Amino acid sequence: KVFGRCELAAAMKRHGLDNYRGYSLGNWVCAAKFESNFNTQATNRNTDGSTDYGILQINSRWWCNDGRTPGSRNLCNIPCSALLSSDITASVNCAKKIVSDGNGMNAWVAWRNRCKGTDVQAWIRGCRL
Ligand SMILES: [Cl-]
Ligand SMILES: [Cl-]
Ligand code: NA
Ligand code: NA
Ligand code: NA
Ligand SMILES: [Ru+3]
Ligand SMILES: [Ru+3]
Ligand SMILES: [Ru+3]
Repeated sequence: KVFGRCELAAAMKRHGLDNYRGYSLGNWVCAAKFESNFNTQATNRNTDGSTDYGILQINSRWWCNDGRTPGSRNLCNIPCSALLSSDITASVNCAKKIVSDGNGMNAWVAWRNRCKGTDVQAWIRGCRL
């Protein structure tokens, strides 16, 4: 599923991401825009052999099991395919664990390079929240 901008903002708010670990809703929408273009089915292989999955490009090196990332962890206790569903629950719940691990949203390279320090509130402008 490719979400609309305001549709995803609303879904993320329902699932408790607005101000989660202090990160306003616009940060999460911005991160999803640049990680996946709001496409739940996005997958991208990393140089180390791991793969990033879903709207927030969650990495199999640490967070989910894809059966093909030797020596990796599965800290969200989910198959990586669960991060590709039209229902964003699994991605949101795993993202909550990631953002709580110490480095905040810096875990997401696209957030660090394209959202951090910007007027992220623009990503939710006009949306009925
Ligand atoms: Cl559409
Ligand atoms: Cl957009
Ligand atoms: Na919320
Ligand atoms: Na893994
Ligand atoms: Na509100
Ligand atoms: Ru469309
Ligand atoms: Ru729309
Ligand atoms: Ru758009």
